[PDB]
Amino acid sequence: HTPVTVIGLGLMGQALAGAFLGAGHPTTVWNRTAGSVAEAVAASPLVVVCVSDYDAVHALLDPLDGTALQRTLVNLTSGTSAQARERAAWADGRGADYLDGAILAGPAAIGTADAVVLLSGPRSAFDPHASALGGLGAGTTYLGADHGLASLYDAAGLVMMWSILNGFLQGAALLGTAGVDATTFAPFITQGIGTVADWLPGYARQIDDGAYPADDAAIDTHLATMEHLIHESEFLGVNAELPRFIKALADRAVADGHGGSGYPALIEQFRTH
Amino acid sequence: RMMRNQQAEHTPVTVIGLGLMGQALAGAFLGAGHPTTVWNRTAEPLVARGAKSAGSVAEAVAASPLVVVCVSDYDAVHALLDPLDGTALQGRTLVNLTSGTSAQARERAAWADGRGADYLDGAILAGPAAIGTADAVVLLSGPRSAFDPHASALGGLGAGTTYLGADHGLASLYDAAGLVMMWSILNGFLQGAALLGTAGVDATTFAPFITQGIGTVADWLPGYARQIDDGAYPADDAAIDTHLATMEHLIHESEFLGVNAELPRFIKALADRAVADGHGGSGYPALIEQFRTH
Repeated sequence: HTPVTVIGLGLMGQALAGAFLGAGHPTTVWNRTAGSVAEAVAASPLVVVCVSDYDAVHALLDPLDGTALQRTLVNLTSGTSAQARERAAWADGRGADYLDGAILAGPAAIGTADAVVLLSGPRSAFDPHASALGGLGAGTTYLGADHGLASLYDAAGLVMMWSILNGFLQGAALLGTAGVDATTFAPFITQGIGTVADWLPGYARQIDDGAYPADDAAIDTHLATMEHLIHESEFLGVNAELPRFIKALADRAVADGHGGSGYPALIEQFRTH
Repeated sequence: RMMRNQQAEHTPVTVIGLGLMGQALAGAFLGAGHPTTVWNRTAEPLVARGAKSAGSVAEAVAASPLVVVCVSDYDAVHALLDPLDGTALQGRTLVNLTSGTSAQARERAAWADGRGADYLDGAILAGPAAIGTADAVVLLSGPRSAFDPHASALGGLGAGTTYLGADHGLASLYDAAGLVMMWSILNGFLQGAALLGTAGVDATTFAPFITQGIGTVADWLPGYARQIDDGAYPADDAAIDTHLATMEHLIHESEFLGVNAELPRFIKALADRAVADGHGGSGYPALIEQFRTH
């Protein structure tokens, strides 16, 4: 329906440009290895940027004439909320609408229901291009006004991801000591993940009030079991840092008199240092 | 059909220890038709439902060919069972669903054998409420000779009742894997809630997003398991090096917003070690080498 530019053609850049062409957009394109970045920007009212990091964004966009963006810039590069909030300020000083986003999917998933693409920024920047941007997948989702949100969501997703992979590896190492294969273990552990996931909405309700009922599973009672996990790990000669970390956090909660509360009282530990 | 020797009405079972979980276990055995004897430190609801209550631990043990123990820890197991006559357990099968380490399980297996008993060591991965339902998960490990003759009786605890294999240590190890994954997920959730909290997004807004993501990551595990089982860690476009920059961001983000950054640092620490052993080019599962070393 409308012209769009794509800047940066890593795997993901290509995929993004692919989806825009495949949805019938007159699509202009530019890469490191259109004549120039300025030519690419001048081509379309909607400009999408996907490059390795915000330093590259800085390097490609800062040198532009002050008039060049006076346009909606959508920055799907991964970075911190502070980086996103800076670019928002910069873009506003250059007279552009700015959305900051993050891609939580591989290039293959772009343009499909598997794609997840988070966008944050003011409705006035998003609504006019909602259709165009929906071309990247039904998982394309507008999170709200604060330009930092996509980065923060991406961070919550990443920390959870590494958390799970690390718990999986710790388990595989433990069971490995008795000769159980990782593929034998996996079906068991994926059932368990599902079960724990279903506890999260309720744990969310507890965190949103400041109320952490024990429900017969108080932090105290966790403690003995966490010690076992450590002893087990040390004794079999596998790494015990993760189980010690886990017990360290719960010790702090106990020391702040939260021993009697449910596990979600540990959110206080994750809020300080 | 099941046969008449396999009808619950005909298999007596003892339950030792009546904490929440003990009561639940006994409850299920009664509810499935088993003549159930019971014993506790502090000697009711169950005798209300038909259980026989027992004078002593020795009286309980003598009552049934299948003896189930569920108490706070292996020290209590020691305290209740060690003082028994050497004849008391001969020809009985002892199922110990107390939580403990693999070493504790393997010790009791040796002990039980010296006392002429068959021995299964298990672990319960569910709350008392789930016992006797499809939600129950009860892991058992030990020789088939000890499990098969009581498979039906034990299935009374739930369809999730599962026999893992011969080594008595397995149920403890599976329990540990499940627990470390559980704490791992909750901690990842709390870190995320703290981060998003800085911008005033509520935990309940966040949860749906994070549970979709958990599902996506879970589906990767069978493939990662195949990689670990060979010693082959292809990058598949997602090499450990690539992760690294993103892990630094997560750290900077956390420090800068003033929320705790220990977890993201821990995560980056492990990946550094892999990089330093020249695994930078491999897929994430190459980190299993880090989890294998003290």
